[PDB]
Amino acid sequence: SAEKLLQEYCAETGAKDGTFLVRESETFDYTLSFWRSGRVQHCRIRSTMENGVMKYYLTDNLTFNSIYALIQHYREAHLRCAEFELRLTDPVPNP
Amino acid sequence: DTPPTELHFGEKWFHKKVESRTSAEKLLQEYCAETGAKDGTFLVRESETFPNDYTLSFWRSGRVQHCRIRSTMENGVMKYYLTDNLTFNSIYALIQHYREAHLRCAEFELRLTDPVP
Repeated sequence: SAEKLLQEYCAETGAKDGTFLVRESETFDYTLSFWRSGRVQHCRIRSTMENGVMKYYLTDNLTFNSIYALIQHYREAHLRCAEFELRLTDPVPNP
Repeated sequence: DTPPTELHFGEKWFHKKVESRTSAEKLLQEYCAETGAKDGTFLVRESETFPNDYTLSFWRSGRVQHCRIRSTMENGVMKYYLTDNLTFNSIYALIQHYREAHLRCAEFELRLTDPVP
């Protein structure tokens, strides 16, 4: 899987954090995957209609006309992932 | 084995027994997958990668994220944090805070760099 492709390349390249690739969703959207401290992280890229025009985003308050524009922006500003920027809730009981 | 900064706090979510990232995800799946558990369901465990550090593992509809909780001494006082923007004197306080404010993990505090060829 793409998760593995990154694994290889990054581990076998000393690739710095931030090395990514964008893949098309499975049923819905695209998924962003990047190298970060030995692990491959990911975040869903969502889309919507903003006043009749198609947009993409990682977080609701900042949309883009395309995946290109979305990536380039997060190439100049640190990532934001609305998928995982949520509030903690219930604890898991026992180990 | 729980850190001294948590001695007087009730922490159902703290599991020093879960000694693996894989183990954490299974526990979360078993407990969350078909029980209707809310997103944000979590647990705290010792880091399997970084010494002295811990890891926050939570559930988000079929997904499990892991956020490193760094712990450093600052002027003779232990500080715990996800991002060095805000620190806490206990994991307890870090948890309660993120129960009222959206998470902001360090694994996302960076810019994308190069696309794999």
